[PDB]
Amino acid sequence: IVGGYTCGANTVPYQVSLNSGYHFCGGSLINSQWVVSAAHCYKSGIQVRLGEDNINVVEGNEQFISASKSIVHPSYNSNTLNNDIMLIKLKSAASLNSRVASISLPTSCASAGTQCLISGWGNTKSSGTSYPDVLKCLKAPILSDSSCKSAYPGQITSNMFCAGYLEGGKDSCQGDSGGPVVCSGKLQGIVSWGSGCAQKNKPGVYTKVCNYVSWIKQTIASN
Ligand SMILES: NC(=[NH2+])c1ccc2[nH]c(-c3cccc(-c4ccccc4)c3[O-])nc2c1
Ligand SMILES: [Ca+2]
Ligand SMILES: [Cl-]
Repeated sequence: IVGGYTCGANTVPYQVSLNSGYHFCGGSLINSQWVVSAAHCYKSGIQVRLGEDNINVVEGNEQFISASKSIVHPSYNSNTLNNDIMLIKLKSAASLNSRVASISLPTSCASAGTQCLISGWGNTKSSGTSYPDVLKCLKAPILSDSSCKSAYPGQITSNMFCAGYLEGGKDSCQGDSGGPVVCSGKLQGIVSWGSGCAQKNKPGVYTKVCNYVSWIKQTIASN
């Protein structure tokens, strides 16, 4: 997260770190046995780490669970990143409490101007690599579809939206992929891609979750 602030320990209780010996992507807990992340974060040997703040120190509240299976959207396109969403089933259910909690799926899509919270352990420099130990947060608005399409001509599908600042300075960055974009307490986006980090006129692009709720529900109901 570039230009964000320190969230504060466990203030984003649905945030998870996908780990394979190091943190490589974020995710969101949507119930006690399932996480939602980005399809391009897929790999084997994923350990989901819940209740984290400093990902390099065990401070208490952490729950480390292995993924039993990861379901990449069947229509995921790695060249366009269209349908960049993945569901992860946990080996055992997580113990939910005030520090580990799930976030709700939306009933409707959000409107441009809606302010959302983006969090993660990704890079905090636009020009360079600085990875934080604790969770960072950024409040950012969803942009209109015209500004998004005008920024990334030919690359935005109906399953994506832009959120961010066109002046630059604040944005999600590498290490944040797969994590949550929460607006009014509902998960509206998943960190997906962008051109650099916090560059002027190149906002971040997110996966539009409101378009996959029946898919998430039917898939979870059959697995
Ligand atoms: N500017 C942005 N809003 C942004 C957001 C998420 C990103 N994630 C990445 C990213 C960059 C290099 C590699 C990966 C990657 C590739 C495979 C697996 C996991 C991460 C990224 O997610 N760049 C990103 C840029
Ligand atoms: Ca920790
Ligand atoms: Cl277009």
